[PDB]
Amino acid sequence: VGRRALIVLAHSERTSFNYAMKEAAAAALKKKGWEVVESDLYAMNFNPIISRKDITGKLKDPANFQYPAESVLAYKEGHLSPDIVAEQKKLEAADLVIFQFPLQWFGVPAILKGWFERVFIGEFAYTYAAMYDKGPFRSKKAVLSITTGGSGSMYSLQGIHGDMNVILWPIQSGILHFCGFQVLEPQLTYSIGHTPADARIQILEGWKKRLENIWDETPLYFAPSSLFDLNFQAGFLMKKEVQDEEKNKKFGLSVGHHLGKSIPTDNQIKARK
Amino acid sequence: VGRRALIVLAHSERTSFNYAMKEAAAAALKKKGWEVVESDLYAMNFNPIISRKDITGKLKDPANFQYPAESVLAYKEGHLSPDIVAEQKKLEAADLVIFQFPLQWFGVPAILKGWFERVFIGEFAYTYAAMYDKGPFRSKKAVLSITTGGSGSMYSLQGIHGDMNVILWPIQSGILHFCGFQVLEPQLTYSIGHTPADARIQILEGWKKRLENIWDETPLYFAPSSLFDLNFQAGFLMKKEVQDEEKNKKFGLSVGHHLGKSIPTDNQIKARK
Ligand SMILES: Cc1cc2nc3c(=O)[nH]c(=O)nc-3n(C[C@H](O)[C@H](O)[C@H](O)COP(=O)(O)OP(=O)(O)OC[C@H]3O[C@@H](n4cnc5c(N)ncnc54)[C@H](O)[C@@H]3O)c2cc1C
Ligand SMILES: Cc1cc2nc3c(=O)[nH]c(=O)nc-3n(C[C@H](O)[C@H](O)[C@H](O)COP(=O)(O)OP(=O)(O)OC[C@H]3O[C@@H](n4cnc5c(N)ncnc54)[C@H](O)[C@@H]3O)c2cc1C
Ligand SMILES: CC1=C(C)C(=O)C(C)=C(C)C1=O
Ligand SMILES: CC1=C(C)C(=O)C(C)=C(C)C1=O
Repeated sequence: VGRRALIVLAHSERTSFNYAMKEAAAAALKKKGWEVVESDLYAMNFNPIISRKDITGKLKDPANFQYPAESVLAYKEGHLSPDIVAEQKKLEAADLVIFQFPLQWFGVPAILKGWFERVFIGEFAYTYAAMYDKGPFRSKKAVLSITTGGSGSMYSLQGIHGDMNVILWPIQSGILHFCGFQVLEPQLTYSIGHTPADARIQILEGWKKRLENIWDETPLYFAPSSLFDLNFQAGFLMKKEVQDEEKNKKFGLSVGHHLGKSIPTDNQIKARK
Repeated sequence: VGRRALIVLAHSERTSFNYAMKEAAAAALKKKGWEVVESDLYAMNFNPIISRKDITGKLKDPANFQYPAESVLAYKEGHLSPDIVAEQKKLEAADLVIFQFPLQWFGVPAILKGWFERVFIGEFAYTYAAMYDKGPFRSKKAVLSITTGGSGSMYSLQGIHGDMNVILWPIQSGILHFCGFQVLEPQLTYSIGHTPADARIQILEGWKKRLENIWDETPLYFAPSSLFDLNFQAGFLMKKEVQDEEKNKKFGLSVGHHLGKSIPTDNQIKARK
């Protein structure tokens, strides 16, 4: 099970619904016996820009600086910027990780984007040899709690913005699952700006009720890595056997692995039934 | 046609291939007669975090600060932070805009994400009543020149990362097109770290050759906003006539508007033939 949780909030105002959503989760989770630690990026005045300043010490190749390689070495030798190590320390301790934030330009705030870029250093958060389901955080579970200005109908299949499942994909699969995280259904609260005072209240109430049994929830589906030849030779492509068995299926495996066919309904919003 | 171009670069190293790719474009476009203006976010030491400080003056509602409304007002009244405004002035002048950056966490660098969040202010970049094809930038064209550590096969329909067309969707449709931009085909150069010195030189040459006639290119396909009822009541949903006529189509309209069917091949990578 899980008893330790980290809530990473990306909002500057203490009056926002996002903050309200963060306080409700901490209060709910706490009541159920969890330990709740936070990362109010704004309040921490967190540095979102990856630079050679993230490595406190000597670089292996100062004249030809390559962030990936240097950052991995810095993590390995213990030369990572102190504020980065502090966050990593929180992640290593967390069983459940909540990302509370308002949708901005169809994605996460720049400060949160920068938190991933600086904290999810190779070896620590991922390894080509242990990608996705085999990643470092496979024992962990992440949830995105997002609020939007636009109504849900704008993100439905025929909504002008297009399917939300596509929007969520690059983050839930590309960032979260890539590191091994089991990603639970996203807590989506649309057009929070057009919601009656009384409903907003139930929204907080519903989120708390959900967190009461969040650890026992069924995680979203991602094609298992076993279906792929995880070697550079085969070009990390899906196994021939698997490709053949699938040629007879109506739907694709997921949003990214739609394979040219139909994408399973709410693949990134709802867990299989 | 186009005479002026803006190149937005998001990389810290003057030794990177991105910088090389940025120099290549500047040189090529200049040689064809273009005026080339730059935004080297890192060199400009650009601030990517939206804050109430983006508003130089009084807020309509300091107690309950809401960025969207306050920044739109500040724009209208002329109270946007000078650094933001200077970028907006670069956008209003440019015909072609190139976004040169390395793929980071299946998206754009946080410093660039922050650049969109602070620069793409309501009324300036959007209009709601003038979304997408009817946006403020409809007379301009945007192009993404991306570099990746992962090979192209990792991003193929069978690649372990999944289809690259989904990754580009939230950026090309959600950010650029949403603002009216005509988005040209992305310049995708994969696993640049596993590319021989001789090939790298060709990549640079190929990029320059394309920019010779880039303005004559056929932009990517996005479902026209005419297929939707662009108002609150209707929920910005696709028109019934449109829905029915489409019911008889093998393929969906695009990555976001897949409508539950097959997604047109390379919808976000290749323009219709
Ligand atoms: C740069 C930028 C980009 C954006 N991009 C997009 C996009 O791509 N797509 C999109 O759809 N939207 C977008 N938005 C809009 C954004 O998603 C919404 O403005 C945001 O989610 C609104 O929620 P909030 O919590 O931030 O704050 P608020 O607007 O404050 O709203 C919370 C509401 O709940 C009330 N409230 C606060 N606390 C409580 C409480 N404890 N109990 C009950 N009620 C409470 C408040 O009074 C308020 O009315 C963008 C905004 C910005 C600034
Ligand atoms: C936080 C983070 C997240 C990332 N996330 C992802 C991801 O999601 N997916 C993914 O695939 N990758 C990812 N990457 C990898 C990243 O995309 C690559 O490391 C980057 O694109 C490599 O290109 P570069 O230009 O930055 O720099 P460099 O690695 O320096 O490589 C450029 C190469 O070209 C050479 N070169 C330089 N100038 C010239 C010139 N003028 N002519 C010829 N050769 C030249 C250099 O010597 C070098 O070998 C991530 C990296 C970071 C730091
Ligand atoms: C998100 C959003 C919605 C849904 C609106 O109705 C209006 C008026 C604005 C400005 C806005 O930005
Ligand atoms: C912040 C913001 C901007 C700038 C817009 O252009 C639109 C349409 C929405 C919803 C929004 O919430």
